[PDB]
Amino acid sequence: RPAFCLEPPYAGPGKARIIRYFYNAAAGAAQAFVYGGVRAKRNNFASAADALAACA
Repeated sequence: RPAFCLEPPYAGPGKARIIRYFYNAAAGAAQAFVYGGVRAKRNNFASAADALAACA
């Protein structure tokens, strides 16, 4: 899988409260986190399905 799939989730400095998904390779699972709306990193998906498609 791509290296970015190993990133922990990055909320960023923003104050928005948007649910996004990251791939947790240790658990083999797409997991929800709260994203602040700015400065997204690569392991940041709109849905669990998208995270799994990219990283599973």
